[PDB]
Amino acid sequence: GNFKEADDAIHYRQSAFSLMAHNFGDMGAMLKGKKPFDSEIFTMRAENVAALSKLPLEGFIQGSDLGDTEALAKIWTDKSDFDAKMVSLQDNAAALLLASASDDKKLLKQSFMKVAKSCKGCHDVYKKD
Amino acid sequence: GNFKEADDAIHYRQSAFSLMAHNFGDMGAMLKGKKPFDSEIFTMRAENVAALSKLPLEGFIQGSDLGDTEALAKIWTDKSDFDAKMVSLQDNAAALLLASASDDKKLLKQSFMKVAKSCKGCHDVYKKD
Ligand code: HEC
Ligand code: HEC
Repeated sequence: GNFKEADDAIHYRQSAFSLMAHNFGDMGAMLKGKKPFDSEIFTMRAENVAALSKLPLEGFIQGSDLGDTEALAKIWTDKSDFDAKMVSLQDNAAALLLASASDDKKLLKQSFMKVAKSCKGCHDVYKKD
Repeated sequence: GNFKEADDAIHYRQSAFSLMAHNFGDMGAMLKGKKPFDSEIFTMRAENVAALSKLPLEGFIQGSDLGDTEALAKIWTDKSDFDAKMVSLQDNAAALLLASASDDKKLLKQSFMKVAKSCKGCHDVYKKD
């Protein structure tokens, strides 16, 4: 495989998510009024999350459920469904990036939330309590 | 104000570099003959590197030279030149992604090395030996 050890695959997927959470939260902060809204920065954040959302799936190689991971082994008993959720995260991220082109705020908030729903949705099922 | 703590920016940039190295190295492996060349996979790897290359600069905030980092203190004293090199990496990584559209290996190899020199060039000056 691409990764020399499972720890390399675990580290890879964790970094992809961590970089994605940093960029996603900055959009949330702008939407929730915590910091000023900047369209250019918002679209940059959208670009980042979309590109980042394409990385972590590769990290979920088989046999990487043990060790320092928050991934539940149920990911690989239902890998078909897990991949589907990840593909949806990408589609929802791609939609958010398109919305960031327009300055309709109610369109930005809802397309943002459809992504947030992906984050929470997959975590509830496949990430340790 | 994006990062609550200095440790968060250090982790952010370190993760970006890590994910870029994984994808960039797979391009070298195909170009250098370690693994077979796949045009489609090459372009995906190029896409990842181009997007990943736009992330780490944000991480180099003030006061983040202390702690568990490989960044030298000279980066901030020479921040103008450091930013220019990073923006150059972004430009070169974007150039590599454009090359992957071409089927010319002599261009693919050449554009890959212009990115490779960006990595080595900045490490020699701005990363602890
Ligand atoms: C399933 C298809 C997921 C989607 C969609 C998102 N995430 Fe997730 N995330 C998932 C797993 C299986 C894990 C565990 C990784 C491990 O091996 O530990 C995670 C982890 C995270 C983390 C923690 C990463 C770390 O620092 O160790 C974060 C911060 C995170 N995920 C954020 C995140 C966001 C912001 C998402 C939407 C924008 C998102 N994830 C989607 C599974 C899945
Ligand atoms: C400066 C302008 C850089 C360019 C261009 C590239 N890298 Fe770099 N890299 C740089 C610094 C200052 C650091 C240290 C960051 C820290 O706070 O510790 C790094 C680190 C890396 C790492 C290690 C990441 C980790 O696991 O901690 C890797 C794997 C890495 N850099 C790779 C890399 C590649 C492949 C580059 C070109 C494609 C590249 N870097 C460019 C500074 C700079």
